[PDB]
Amino acid sequence: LAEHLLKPLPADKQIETGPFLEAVSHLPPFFDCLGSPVFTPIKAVISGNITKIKAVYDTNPAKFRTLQNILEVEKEMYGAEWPKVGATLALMWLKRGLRFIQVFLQSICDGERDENHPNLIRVNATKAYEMALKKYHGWIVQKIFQAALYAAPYKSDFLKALSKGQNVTEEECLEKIRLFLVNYTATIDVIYEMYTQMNAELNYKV
Amino acid sequence: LAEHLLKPLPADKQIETGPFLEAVSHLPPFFDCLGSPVFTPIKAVISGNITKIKAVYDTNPAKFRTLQNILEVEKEMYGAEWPKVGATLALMWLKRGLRFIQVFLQSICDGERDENHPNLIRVNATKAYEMALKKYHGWIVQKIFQAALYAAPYKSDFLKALSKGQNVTEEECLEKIRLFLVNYTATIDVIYEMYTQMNAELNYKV
Ligand SMILES: CCCCCCCCCCCCC/C=C/[C@@H](O)[C@H](CO[C@@H]1O[C@H](COS(=O)(=O)O)[C@H](O)[C@H](OS(=O)(=O)O)[C@H]1O)NC(=O)CCCCCCCCCCC
Ligand SMILES: CCCCCCCCCCCCC/C=C/[C@@H](O)[C@H](CO[C@@H]1O[C@H](COS(=O)(=O)O)[C@H](O)[C@H](OS(=O)(=O)O)[C@H]1O)NC(=O)CCCCCCCCCCC
Repeated sequence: LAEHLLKPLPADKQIETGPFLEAVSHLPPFFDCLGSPVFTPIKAVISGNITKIKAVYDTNPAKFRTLQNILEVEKEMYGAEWPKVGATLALMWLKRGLRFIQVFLQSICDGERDENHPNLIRVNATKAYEMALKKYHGWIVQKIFQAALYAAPYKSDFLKALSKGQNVTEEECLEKIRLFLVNYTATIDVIYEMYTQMNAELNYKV
Repeated sequence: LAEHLLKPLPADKQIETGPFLEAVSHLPPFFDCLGSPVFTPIKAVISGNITKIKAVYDTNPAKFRTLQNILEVEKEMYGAEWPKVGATLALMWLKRGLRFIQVFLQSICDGERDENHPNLIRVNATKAYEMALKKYHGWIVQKIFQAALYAAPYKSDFLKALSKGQNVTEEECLEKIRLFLVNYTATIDVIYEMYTQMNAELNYKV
């Protein structure tokens, strides 16, 4: 988050793949900021999506210059297999990870907390799950997630972690997150919109 | 499993890194044979270890010809950071994955089953966990694992999956697993032994 930020969207509202991936590839360290091995495989899972995208991009950076480029090339290339293939499926899942991240931090900067347990971040994690991922998952993965929330940190530890290196007050640092959240939220919206427009979203549970 | 098998160990009992990685890189598809998204991030997690190993090997295949080569080069290179770095830490975790796999299939070929639920494989998965991974994990990851067992298949489905492509009777196919299990078990033993000998094992919980 914080330091290497995604720049804002333009007229055409196209997101360049190169810059996008350079950007998002900083976000899995962050799972280290949850501060537990419980969360290792999740990060792996997102490195995964990203790699799969970078794989396609690199086969021909011009041909796949923008994120739409990918979706539209793959639609042609693969049959009715699409969108359930390729980078389109990777970005499809990744955008949901980014969105979770997005809702989560939003929730934390906004001061949504549980009155009882106010330095836990389970409420902030659950709201995230519910907006970003729940509908695509069966009960088991939800049970798991709830159980993972016990390995989540207290809020204040989480933020030291996010800011680790920088020597700012917690208050100062939340402020850095809000600014991050501006073009992050913007960008996720643009991808979500695209997926709806190109008709690449899958609405059913894995 | 089955088709691309690791060849047996020699006099020196050294395991060549190239052949080893070519071998093991077939094993994550297998998690697809559990037949659920619950298990996706695990496979990612093992692709991970493997990648990290292949990364080092490729920087100089001769210098890291054998698996011991790696452990011993890294010991010198890194400080008292070692063995908690590098490929040594990757192979350290990977060998535990391979061992889980190893105990699991053993257990299934041997006909260890729960008398009540005899076509479930939870008992076979739990024995595995307990021998291979439990001691290195805290209660949460165990809860999770138990909960993942509900997304595990019935035994007979699992085996169709493992053999998918081949058109053999279940009985015939278990027989293919037993033979696989010969040099697989042998090889994991040789790595476990090495790690003890070079003093690279970490016995405490992540
Ligand atoms: C012994 C140790 C433990 C034992 C086993 C327990 C393992 C449980 C693991 C946790 C629960 C699973 C959660 C993840 C489920 C994933 O299946 C989903 C969907 O992931 C996609 O699956 C897809 C399946 O494909 S399809 O069938 O063709 O549609 C794809 O293969 C896709 O791969 S790709 O090639 O496109 O690149 C892949 O990302 N993963 C996610 O939902 C990612 C969510 C991001 C995590 C957000 C952060 C969570 C933080 C939690 C805080 C409490
Ligand atoms: C919303 C979706 C879900 C939300 C979040 C829930 C996520 C729960 C995920 C399942 C539970 C976690 C199980 C895995 C825990 C891992 O931490 C452990 C240890 O993994 C190692 O961690 C290490 C931590 O490093 S250390 O702190 O410096 O020591 C390393 O980073 C290492 O990376 S490497 O660079 O060396 O390559 C890494 O493999 N993973 C394992 O134990 C792997 C086990 C293999 C799985 C075997 C198959 C299970 C099948 C289950 C069937 C029921």
